[PDB]
Amino acid sequence: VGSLNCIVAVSQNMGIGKNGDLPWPPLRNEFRYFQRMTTTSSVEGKQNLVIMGKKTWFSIPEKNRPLKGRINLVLSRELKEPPQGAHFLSRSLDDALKLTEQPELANKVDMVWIVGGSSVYKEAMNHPGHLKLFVTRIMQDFESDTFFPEIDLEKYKLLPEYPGVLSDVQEEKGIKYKFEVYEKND
Ligand SMILES: NC(=O)C1=CN([C@@H]2O[C@H](COP(=O)(O)OP(=O)(O)OC[C@H]3O[C@@H](n4cnc5c(N)ncnc54)[C@H](OP(=O)(O)O)[C@@H]3O)[C@@H](O)[C@H]2O)C=CC1
Ligand SMILES: CCc1nc(N)nc(N)c1C#CCc1cccc(-c2cncnc2)c1
Ligand SMILES: [Cl-]
Ligand SMILES: [Cl-]
Ligand SMILES: [Cl-]
Ligand SMILES: [Cl-]
Ligand SMILES: [Cl-]
Ligand SMILES: [Mg+2]
Ligand SMILES: [Mg+2]
Ligand SMILES: [Mg+2]
Repeated sequence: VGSLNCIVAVSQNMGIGKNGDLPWPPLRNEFRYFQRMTTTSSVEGKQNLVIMGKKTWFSIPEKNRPLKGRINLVLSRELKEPPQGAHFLSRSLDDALKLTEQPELANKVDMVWIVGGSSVYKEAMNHPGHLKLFVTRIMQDFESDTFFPEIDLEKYKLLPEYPGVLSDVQEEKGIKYKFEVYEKND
């Protein structure tokens, strides 16, 4: 693996979570964007790998676990085996990436997508090498108990436009949001 992707939706006050769910009501097209980005693989015969924290895993409805069309990996320092339905378990992002180089996963994984939560994003965003951050800016404040840290512009640059990503402000259920893409190379 020579690149990593993070994907997140964040409120104006840096919120990503509230009481084990999203702080905002469901945005259907925003979710489909999340599906499309994480699921779409450019290589026939391979699937993308999604990496998530334990709480995020259990935030997904049982009937939708594991995430279809993707290899589901859960991070935990406490679990000794993957939770029911999950394909893999690792104690760290580095361990997870290494696992991709093992016989089981060799030639099976295309892109790697980190889908939260907070601590998973923090580790991933400091990981060396090329990294893209797909950040949906929900353009209003929402009550939250889980947050996304401000992006270090010393490392990351906001890309002005991007292929496959809409640039204009979007609106669903009266809520305005915008798709952003950040990138670092080192
Ligand atoms: N808006 C968005 O884009 C998203 C929102 N969310 C929301 O956020 C909330 C959940 O996120 P959050 O509270 O941050 O919880 P997490 O999903 O990050 O789960 C935390 C647990 O995951 C394990 N873990 C996390 N980071 C690491 C790491 N770096 N290395 C090894 N293990 C790790 C640890 O498990 P252990 O205790 O077993 O060691 C930790 O206790 C939910 O409400 C969810 O809806 C989540 C993803 C995206
Ligand atoms: C709409 C959620 C979203 N948008 C973007 N741009 N990035 C994200 N990381 C997220 C998110 C989230 C939480 C999450 C993570 C993984 C799976 C799911 C999920 C929730 N409900 C049904 N299927 C999957 C929910
Ligand atoms: Cl759509
Ligand atoms: Cl999905
Ligand atoms: Cl390819
Ligand atoms: Cl428009
Ligand atoms: Cl609307
Ligand atoms: Mg733009
Ligand atoms: Mg606009
Ligand atoms: Mg548009």
